Amino acid sequence: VQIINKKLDLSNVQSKCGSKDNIKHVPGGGSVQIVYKPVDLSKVTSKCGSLGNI
Amino acid sequence: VQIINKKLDLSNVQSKCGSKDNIKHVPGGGSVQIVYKPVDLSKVTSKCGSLGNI
Amino acid sequence: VQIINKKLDLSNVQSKCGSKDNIKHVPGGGSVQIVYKPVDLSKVTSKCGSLGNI
Repeated sequence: VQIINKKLDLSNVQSKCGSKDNIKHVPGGGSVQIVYKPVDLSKVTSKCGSLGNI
Repeated sequence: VQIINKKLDLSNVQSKCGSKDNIKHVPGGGSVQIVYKPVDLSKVTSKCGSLGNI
Repeated sequence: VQIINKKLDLSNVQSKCGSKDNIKHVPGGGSVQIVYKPVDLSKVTSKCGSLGNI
């Protein structure tokens, strides 16, 4: 009758960033959301010799 | 009767960014969402020797 | 009577970005969504020697 997970995670990420969504998840009736002139200018640089497992 | 997951994750990502969606998931009746002149100018550079497993 | 998943993930991605969808999932009746002059000018550079498994 069990639920069994047994999860093993050895995954690798060098550089990780979340989302940059503008307007997101609005249940609010009659509400107003404005995002005015948003800009993403970010620089991400990742340099690696070996990235992995085993 | 079991539910058995047994997940093994050795996955690799060098650079990871989330989504950049403008307007997303609006259940709100009569609501207003404006994203006005959104811009993505971002730069992603990824350099690797070996990326992998085994 | 079981459910069994048994997933093994060895996947590799060098550079990963999510979606950039403009308007997405609107159950809200009578609502207004405007994305006005959206722009993507972003740059992705990926360089690898060896990418794989085994």
